Amino acid sequence: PRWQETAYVLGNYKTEPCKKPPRLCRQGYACPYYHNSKDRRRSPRKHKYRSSPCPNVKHGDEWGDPGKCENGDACQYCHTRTEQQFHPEIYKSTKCNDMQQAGSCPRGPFCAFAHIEPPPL
RNA sequence: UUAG
Ligand SMILES: [Zn+2]
Ligand SMILES: [Zn+2]
Ligand SMILES: [Zn+2]
Repeated sequence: PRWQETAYVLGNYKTEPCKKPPRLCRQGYACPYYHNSKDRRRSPRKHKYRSSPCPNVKHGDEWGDPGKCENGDACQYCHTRTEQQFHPEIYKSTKCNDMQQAGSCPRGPFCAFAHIEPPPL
């Protein structure tokens, strides 16, 4: 429901699974629900984990299967890129480059980077 | 250790 506000994105983005499994979903940032394990995000309200990647999952530059961390959902490290990008300490912390260049961002309300200060009224 |  409240996807248009950043506070809700923070609390809920890819916390839950997409109703529709067909390929109609662009299967990425455009859908606020998760489609696989590598897309999944533990809600930071239920699970307290650090911004840093779990090295049992992230080997170098590749995010791998989050299973194969023997810690499971109790791991105090991020298990997916989504978990990191939308971490309370990471989210909107850095200027969105696409917005700074073009004046528009394709990821829109699901960009994990900062856009421009909105006016209040 | 943010660039999907
Ligand atoms: Zn979906
Ligand atoms: Zn782990
Ligand atoms: Zn953006």
